[PDB]
Amino acid sequence: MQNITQSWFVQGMIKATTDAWLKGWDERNGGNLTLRLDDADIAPYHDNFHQQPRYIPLSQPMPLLANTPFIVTGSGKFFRNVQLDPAFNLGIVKVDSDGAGYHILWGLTNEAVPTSELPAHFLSHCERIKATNGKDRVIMHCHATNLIALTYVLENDTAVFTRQLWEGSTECLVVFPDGVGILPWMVPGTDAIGQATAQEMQKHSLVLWPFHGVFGSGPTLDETFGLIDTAEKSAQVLVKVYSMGGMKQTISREELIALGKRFGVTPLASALAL
Amino acid sequence: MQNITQSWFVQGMIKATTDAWLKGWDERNGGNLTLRLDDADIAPYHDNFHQQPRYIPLSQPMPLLANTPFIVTGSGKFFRNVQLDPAFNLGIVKVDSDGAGYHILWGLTNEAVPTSELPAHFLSHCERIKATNGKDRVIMHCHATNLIALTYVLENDTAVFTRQLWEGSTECLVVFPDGVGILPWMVPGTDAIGQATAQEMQKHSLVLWPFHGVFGSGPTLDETFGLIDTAEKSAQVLVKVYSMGGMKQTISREELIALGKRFGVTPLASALAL
Amino acid sequence: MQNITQSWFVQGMIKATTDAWLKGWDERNGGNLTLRLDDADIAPYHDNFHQQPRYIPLSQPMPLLANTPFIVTGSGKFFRNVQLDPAFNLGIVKVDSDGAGYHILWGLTNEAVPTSELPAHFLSHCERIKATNGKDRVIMHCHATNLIALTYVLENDTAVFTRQLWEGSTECLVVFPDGVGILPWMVPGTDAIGQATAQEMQKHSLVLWPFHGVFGSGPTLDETFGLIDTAEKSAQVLVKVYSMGGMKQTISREELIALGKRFGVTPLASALAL
Amino acid sequence: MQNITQSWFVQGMIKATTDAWLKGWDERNGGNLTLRLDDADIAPYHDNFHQQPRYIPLSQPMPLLANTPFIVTGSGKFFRNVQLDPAFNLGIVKVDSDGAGYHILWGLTNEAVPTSELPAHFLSHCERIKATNGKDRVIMHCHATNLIALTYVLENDTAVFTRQLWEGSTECLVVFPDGVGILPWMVPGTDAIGQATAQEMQKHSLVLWPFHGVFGSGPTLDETFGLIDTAEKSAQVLVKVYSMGGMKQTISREELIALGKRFGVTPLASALAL
Ligand SMILES: [Zn+2]
Ligand SMILES: [Zn+2]
Ligand SMILES: [Zn+2]
Ligand SMILES: [Zn+2]
Repeated sequence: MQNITQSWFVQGMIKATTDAWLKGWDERNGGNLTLRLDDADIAPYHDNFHQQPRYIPLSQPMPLLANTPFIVTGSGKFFRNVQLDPAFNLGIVKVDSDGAGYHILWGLTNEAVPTSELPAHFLSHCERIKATNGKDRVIMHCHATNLIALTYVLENDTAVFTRQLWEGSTECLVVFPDGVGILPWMVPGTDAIGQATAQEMQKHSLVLWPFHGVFGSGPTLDETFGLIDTAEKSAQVLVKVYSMGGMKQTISREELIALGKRFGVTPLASALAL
Repeated sequence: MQNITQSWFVQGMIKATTDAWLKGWDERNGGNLTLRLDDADIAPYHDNFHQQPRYIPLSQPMPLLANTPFIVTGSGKFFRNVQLDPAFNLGIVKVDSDGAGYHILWGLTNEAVPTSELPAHFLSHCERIKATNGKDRVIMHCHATNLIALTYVLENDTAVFTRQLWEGSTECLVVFPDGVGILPWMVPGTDAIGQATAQEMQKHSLVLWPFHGVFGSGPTLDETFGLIDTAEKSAQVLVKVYSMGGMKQTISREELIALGKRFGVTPLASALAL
Repeated sequence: MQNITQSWFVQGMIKATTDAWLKGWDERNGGNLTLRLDDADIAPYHDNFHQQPRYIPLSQPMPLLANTPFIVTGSGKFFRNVQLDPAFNLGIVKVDSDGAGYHILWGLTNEAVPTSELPAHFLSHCERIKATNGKDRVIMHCHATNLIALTYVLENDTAVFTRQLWEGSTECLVVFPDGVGILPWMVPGTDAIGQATAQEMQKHSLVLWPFHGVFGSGPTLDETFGLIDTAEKSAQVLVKVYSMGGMKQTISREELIALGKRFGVTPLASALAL
Repeated sequence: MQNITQSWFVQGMIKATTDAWLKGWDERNGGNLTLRLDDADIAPYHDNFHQQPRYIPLSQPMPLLANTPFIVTGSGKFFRNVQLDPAFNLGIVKVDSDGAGYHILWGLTNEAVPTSELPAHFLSHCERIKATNGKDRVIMHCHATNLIALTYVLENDTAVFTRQLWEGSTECLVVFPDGVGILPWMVPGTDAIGQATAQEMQKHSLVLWPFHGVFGSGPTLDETFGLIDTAEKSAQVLVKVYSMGGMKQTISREELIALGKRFGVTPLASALAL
């Protein structure tokens, strides 16, 4: 068997974190990324697992995740470095049969631990599993520059923020018809911010943390990365437009309605009504 | 002989899509690219073709393209990934003898299909073939960031937009003397927007889709990429200038006239008249 | 024994300088970087040392640095070229037993000398050694674009500047709770600016040189680079926000206090009091 | 003997053009670069020369360049492509004994010719040879984005423009104490614009072409690239500052005078007097 570092999921984690680094979204240890796998993905690589996997409790019981393996970024690790030493910067964890904690099956070497935003990640996976009938498998957080800047100048309201982001690139309503949930500012690395994010994830695939960054959910690494890249691209356009004095013209409600009809998506009602 | 992946046209498609990705013009699956080939280009590579080429109808009859091969980007495919798996992200199609449809001779694996903007592409090829006596061979669409931003702040008028872009870098009048056609906002992925784009291509090598992006035409991948890159560079300069309060001075009509005379190009009259 | 160019410390210097070059922080010979080593790091590579190591006096006696080796960037050398020829662009120097000067043991070929900001570097090492009980080992200077821009539009005051940078990305208060010291503009390459920077390093891990750039200190190359990248990322966000007409909402004092208490850090009092 | 493509000068031309491409300064065929060589540089590589070197006249006699070889970028060639095929995109030319014309000894394949800005280049080399006692060997033109943007908003005046660029990064007065000469807009690719540039090069190492770009001169590729990168970095800072409402504070005349004193340079009097 090829080494686990050559697997699609390890290579995918390297590509996504490295790409995010090059985008300027992941200074220092900013950002974190978790991908839900199946047993069948990791089973063939069992020979590469730790001889005595470390056990760490979860922040709270998560029985929906019982027996579920994930590949995750490590706490304090730099996205820039993942490509240089995957086992030091990433790991595979498997939640136990009670959903009480997990074993570190591979990686997170040298006493590394999973991201300190694990509550936000795993609680959000739970809500997205329920919301998408098990389709979504990735939660990604990064410090997307223009989205962050917009949280200082736009009303921090789901409808307003969704509507502006839809306007800032035509594809946006098709890529995120459910819109972008916006939380109040909250203290990072807490179960509060984690659960608040998970609750927003019931209704949206994107959640903004004002003055901080973004969370996205999707079925694959590429589709989740691309979801965030789309919102951030729209944000980039908007920052330019606002810097030039604002919109002289823009995508109208009628045009958004026609767009939704053509692509068979139902646009978030509150954002459309503006 | 050598694999078709090493051919000039597959390598060229990889270079253009990868470069556009690095420019930040092609988030997610944004953008599409088609290059018209000759039979002689692809004939040596017949052993790399699909054993049983799939047939797909065109959106409408295109008899001018009868028997014509193209290399195209696939629908939903990411420009970022083309370099990683050319056959998964690109395909070679050959239009049948009636211009009714095409066979997928190579690539577009796992049941992929050509870009959903194929009407805009192939109808534009038809009009550019007629306009340039068969010299043009490429249609490129991307989400050129600054060009998109300008569509929210400048009058969406061909004369006005052309004139500002000529002003934003001296070379522009020489690179696109016919100017930049601007459509109204339209629903993507329709034959209406495809047909409207092709009409504009009768008179211009560049066409803007407000709040969305750009289409360019040219004889080679590099010339078409360079055409868009030139307009987008000018847009980048303009966004900076407008953000700094606007033009204190600029390229004058007299200077544009002298420039056109020196390089033997006839500047779009409506843009010059402003 | 492998060549010293393959050592962890030469490779680390290459990574940091190359990464900073890619960030746009190190045009021409802008920036300088020094890393304090142990004798045991360089001892195995003694065969690579110059046959007759050149002696250069220090600008002033630095007895705390007696017998201490450093790897340093050379004066006038381009960060862009470090990866191409480490020995031409970097050097290993060892301070003599009375802290009066150093020998150039390796590199700085063709009569190159250490950075002309050596006083700023070595005097800051001395103060950081005292301040951190020997934990800090790196001093990094670069021309961080957005931090530079902010020095023309924000009050050049430690409290004000620190508070804005904390506001521009949530993590900042946790990454630099001691804040950012701001000096007046001073003539580069002098012991005055070096000594002034070192004094500020008694109280902060980041120091700004108005209309010029930044200095950072940390235990490792990555930690120091990451410190600067965090401050510069916040600056980038702030430049966008200010360009869009300023902060409509932002991180509050209350929130900053809550953040400090969650992460067990004491925020700089003066910046918190604003 | 190795292929001439592996020579220091071909490799140098690849590095400079590729780096300028990555900076966003050389869309399409924007920019041009010429490096003066010695006979001894190219003599070893005669087997790589063309069977029958093409002769092309110079635009006017340049006796100072009699018998002088250069490596040059080709007309209409893309900086982006120089790394992919040096011979297609670059050429080695040797000026004849009269200074009346040159032979294309290597490269510029498929009937390519030297840059259409050859008058600006070769006339500028002549003036810089005289101005520097033969030290300068490189003339570089590129479309430096922020410098271009500033020409729409700052007075296009040597003193004013020099003074702002000095203010926008502390090092600038030391890197270009003679300042930046600003021409009026002129028609590209003419001996008029070429000689006007060469005359400005008598007094300055940087010359600006409003609404177009920059020319720089220096002893080596790196020093000339670095000169331009420094001015463009300052321009980048200024564009941010001006976009944020302008300078609240800046480098003073007193400070510029002190800087010039320290580094033994004589600042351009007109720029200092402002
Ligand atoms: Zn975060
Ligand atoms: Zn599109
Ligand atoms: Zn400096
Ligand atoms: Zn030019």
